[PDB]
Amino acid sequence: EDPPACGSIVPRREWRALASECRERLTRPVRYVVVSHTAGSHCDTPASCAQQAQNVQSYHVRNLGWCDVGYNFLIGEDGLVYEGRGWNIKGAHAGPTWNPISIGISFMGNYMNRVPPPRALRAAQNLLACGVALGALRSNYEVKGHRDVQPTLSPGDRLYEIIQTWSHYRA
Amino acid sequence: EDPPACGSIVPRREWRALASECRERLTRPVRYVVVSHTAGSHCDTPASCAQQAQNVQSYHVRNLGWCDVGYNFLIGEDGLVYEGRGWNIKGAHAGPTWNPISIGISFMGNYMNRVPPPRALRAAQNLLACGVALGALRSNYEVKGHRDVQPTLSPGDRLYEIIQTWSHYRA
Amino acid sequence: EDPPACGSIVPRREWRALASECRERLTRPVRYVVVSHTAGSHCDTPASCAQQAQNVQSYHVRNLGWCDVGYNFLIGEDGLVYEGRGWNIKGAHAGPTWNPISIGISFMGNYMNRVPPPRALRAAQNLLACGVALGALRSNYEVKGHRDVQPTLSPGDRLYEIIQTWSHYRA
Amino acid sequence: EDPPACGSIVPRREWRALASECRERLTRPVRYVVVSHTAGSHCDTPASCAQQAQNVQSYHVRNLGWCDVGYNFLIGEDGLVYEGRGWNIKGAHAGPTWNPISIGISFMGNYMNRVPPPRALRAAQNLLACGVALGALRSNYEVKGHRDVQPTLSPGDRLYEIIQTWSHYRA
Ligand SMILES: CCCCCCCCCCC[C@@H](O)CC(=O)N[C@H]1[C@@H](OP(=O)(O)O)O[C@H](CO)[C@@H](O)[C@@H]1OC(=O)C[C@H](O)CCCCCCCCCCC
Ligand SMILES: CCCCCCCCCCCCCCCCCC(=O)O
Repeated sequence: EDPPACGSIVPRREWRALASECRERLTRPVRYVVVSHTAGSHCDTPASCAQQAQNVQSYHVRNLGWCDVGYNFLIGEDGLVYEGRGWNIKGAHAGPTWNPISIGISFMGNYMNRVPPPRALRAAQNLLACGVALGALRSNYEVKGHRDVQPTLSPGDRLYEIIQTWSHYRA
Repeated sequence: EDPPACGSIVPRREWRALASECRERLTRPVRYVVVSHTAGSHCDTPASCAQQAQNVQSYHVRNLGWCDVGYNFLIGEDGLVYEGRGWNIKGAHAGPTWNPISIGISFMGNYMNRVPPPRALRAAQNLLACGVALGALRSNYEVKGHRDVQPTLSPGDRLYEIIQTWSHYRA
Repeated sequence: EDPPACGSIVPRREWRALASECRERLTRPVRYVVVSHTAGSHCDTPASCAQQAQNVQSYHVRNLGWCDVGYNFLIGEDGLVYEGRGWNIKGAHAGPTWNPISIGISFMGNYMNRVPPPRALRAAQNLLACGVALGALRSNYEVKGHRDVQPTLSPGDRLYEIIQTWSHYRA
Repeated sequence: EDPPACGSIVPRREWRALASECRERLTRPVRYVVVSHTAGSHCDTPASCAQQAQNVQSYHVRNLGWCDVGYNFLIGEDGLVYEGRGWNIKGAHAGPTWNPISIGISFMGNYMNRVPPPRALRAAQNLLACGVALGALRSNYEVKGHRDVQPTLSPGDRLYEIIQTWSHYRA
């Protein structure tokens, strides 16, 4: 017994998460969400999306020396939310101006020339309220595309377009 | 001016469903939630879970003459909640004493010999979070096993064995 | 058992109860009878007692969100009995240990410093005979005060006192 | 280690409690607190209140076969808090729906006509604050009175009135 919710977020264990070593808390109620893409391989079943999830925490951790997988949360084309660092700690996903005062969610794959399936987007907007319900995120929050806060092609052109049409999106 | 949610549900159009013809509604808010299985094939891709969702609906409609898939909400082994008749329409899931006063949710496949995947209980349990949040269910909704209200083994031995734990189970 | 029997209860429809939404059944014959009080106002007329019956249900179903008023029967001081959940359905009046195995009759008044009138008693003793006559209660049924199975002053010092003299009373 | 944090509760041994036999746990952090009153005599000295604590346990354990005194904590009008089942152990003060998910504090007395003193009221707040600094209560915990969740006059008009003015109060 540790989680009885929330937007049916996969807890660290089901995807084989090596224990975070991160120790900088984020300051709930955060004001920003940054959307990004892993520019990684994509996955469409919960068995490709767990393996691919534990693939990026390991690059971040085996190779980059990081305390934990960079993104606050992760999202696959299979269509569920993967717990990363969470609401509480600070992520490493948008450089030093934003990392502290935002939450980062990353879609799992490259989105320059493909978009993700609706469930993927549905899984995200959900984490959204179930995270405002928690008070991690302000009622009135601003959403930003990775490339809006850092010079990168993240989250891909096709995934970018979509998030521009989100009500909480704000350049 | 207070509620804003709730859930990640594969909508009818998304599983390529046939249109309902059903017109009887339930008085909101519903107090019971009866659980069940399909005793059909199971699926672990979203892809073949939109298929099973469909076959289940097909049987129910084309063979039993029904006005829809009989269940308010279904569940796939891809760890997703599949919409059927939804929160407002009456189901054909548990006979004429219980159908009019409850919401019936049914897992897909046959569950005498497989306890179902863990995400699923999260997905389903989270779906009940919605009903409440929407005022589809009573905050104090009561969860019944199918076997509790019909003379049945269903939702499957393994699985039943599970639901007895929930925080809202009276029998 | 061919020609019976009893009948002194005022039916729901007659005191204009709201629809009971309960579905949990007692196994009959029922061994134990639990005597409680409403801890509110007494009534002395069918009219008053029809309302008083009304309020209690309102408190149980309106406020507390229940399926029906708790008791199986309520005794008014106007000398008549009020069909609560009756003989075949689980009361909610003495906790999960006793509700499956008892009917709960509860006097509608406050009996800490008042004796309920002889008619109310007559009514109550008379109601039990009825239950026996029907196989609703075991012929050797055990009566118990509310305070005896639960922490409360129900059914009152002056009343508790009386039912401790009842032929069917048990420590 | 070394931060604070909480106490000023009279422990079990001190008020000479019978050794508890209760197995069943609670899951922290608990969200709900239900305010009850013992509906008995009040005590205003460490001497008598320790007396009370025991009478009440006796009632529940020697007279009802309960594994432990029903409450998690009691408050005396001596201004002290009496350790009951505590933060970690499911108590028996409000039915099988509130018991597993809440914390039942009982004021030792009867506040239908009487009001509690300042130091009783302060002890209780302090005790909830305590619960929070320890992660036994949820920082945004809800307080409910005993007549909000079960049919009863507990915890006394004048005191019900007061707890409704509490910041954590929720009808
Ligand atoms: C450990 C014993 C406590 C001792 C206290 C003494 C006071 C007793 C007064 C009358 C007794 C009555 O409470 C006993 C009872 O029958 N309780 C619950 C239950 O018994 P079952 O035998 O298991 O069917 O049957 C009911 C099911 O029909 C069940 O629900 C009842 O009590 C509950 O705990 C349920 C809650 O009270 C339901 C209301 C809360 C749900 C949310 C709405 C409230 C508003 C708050 C916002 C969320
Ligand atoms: C209101 C019912 C109480 C818990 C049932 C909610 C079902 C799980 C869905 C979670 C979304 C809303 C948050 C619920 C709180 C439980 C989880 C938590 O607080 O960490």
